[PDB]
Amino acid sequence: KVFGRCELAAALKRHGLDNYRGYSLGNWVCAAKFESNFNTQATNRNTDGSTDYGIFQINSRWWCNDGRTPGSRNLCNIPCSALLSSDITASVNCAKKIVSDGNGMNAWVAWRNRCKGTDVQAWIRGCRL
Repeated sequence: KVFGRCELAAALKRHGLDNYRGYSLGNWVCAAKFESNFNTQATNRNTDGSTDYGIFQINSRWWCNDGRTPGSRNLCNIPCSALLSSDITASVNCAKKIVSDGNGMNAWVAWRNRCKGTDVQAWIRGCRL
């Protein structure tokens, strides 16, 4: 499913992401925009052979099992395909674990390079929340 900007913002808010670990809603919406363009079905293969899945492009090396990433860890205890569902609950629950990992949102390279330090509030501007 390809989410609309305000639609996603509202879904994330409902799932408790607004200010989770100190990160305002605009940060999560900005990260989703640049990581997957709001597409739940987005996947991208990495050079090390692992693959990124879903709206938040969660990596198979540590977070989910895809059955093809040798020696990976599956910290979120889910098959990576669950991360591509139109229901974002799995992606959200796993993102919460990742952001709590100590590195915060820097875990997402697109957030670090394109969202960090920018007017992220602009991403929820105009939305009925």
